[PDB]
Amino acid sequence: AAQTNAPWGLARISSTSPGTSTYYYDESAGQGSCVYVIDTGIEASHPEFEGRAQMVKTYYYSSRDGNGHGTHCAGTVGSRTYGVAKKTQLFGVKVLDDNGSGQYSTIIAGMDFVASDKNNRNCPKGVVASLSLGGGYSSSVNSAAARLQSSGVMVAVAAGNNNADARNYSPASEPSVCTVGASDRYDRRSSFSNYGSVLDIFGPGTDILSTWIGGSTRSISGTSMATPHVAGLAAYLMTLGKTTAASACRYIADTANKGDLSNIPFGTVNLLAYNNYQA
Repeated sequence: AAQTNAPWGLARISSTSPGTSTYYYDESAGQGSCVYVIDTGIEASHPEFEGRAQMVKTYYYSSRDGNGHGTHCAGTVGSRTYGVAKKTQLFGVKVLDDNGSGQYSTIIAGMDFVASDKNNRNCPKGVVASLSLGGGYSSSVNSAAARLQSSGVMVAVAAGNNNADARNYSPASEPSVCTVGASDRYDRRSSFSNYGSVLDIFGPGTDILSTWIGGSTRSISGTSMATPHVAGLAAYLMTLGKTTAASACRYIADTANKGDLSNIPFGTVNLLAYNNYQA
């Protein structure tokens, strides 16, 4: 399948070259997979989600996304226009308040929630969790991410936006999950992207158009935007049967575009997520 005039990041993940605008992908489109977006919530009524999104958990007075961040990330995973995996099922877990903040204890609870809650959902092709959040190093936060991954969920986490070594941030620094840095449309490391040996992969993160609250759209930047590209890619590849939750991060690294990014610090992987789709 081909989506013309796609957001640059979708085009990038199906291309061996920057500078194109059509997204190419197998029509299975992540059908039968599920992606949990652990964030500020999801505006599930947005026409872009086509009834495939739902809130399953909140730790606050509402499950609605009063911020937009979680809706934007969910849109990059799986919205019809802005999403990588256009037929996946999206489940929202609101661990961040409407200012985008959350306590680590709440975030940990939300990760353990997903590890159990997947047993209440139908995801025959597999389960992914997208965590566009983080703060300073916490062994307890890393352990929660490691548990979620061990339970059979492909965990993708943002590297962080400090232009610093991600070893000092959590859950970015957890070795067993997939830690995602950000790139721009010219294949440069995004100016804010964290780096370091704990990163596994880069995805598009600068000037990413996606869904927003109020039934709207907007373009924003962050490792928060790169992470759902990788989460959606994992769901798509799991639906194709090419990999599993336990092996998807390694598979994505194996099949990435290699050595094509600029301003990658020595010791950080130079790998850009790629779907390897041949029409």
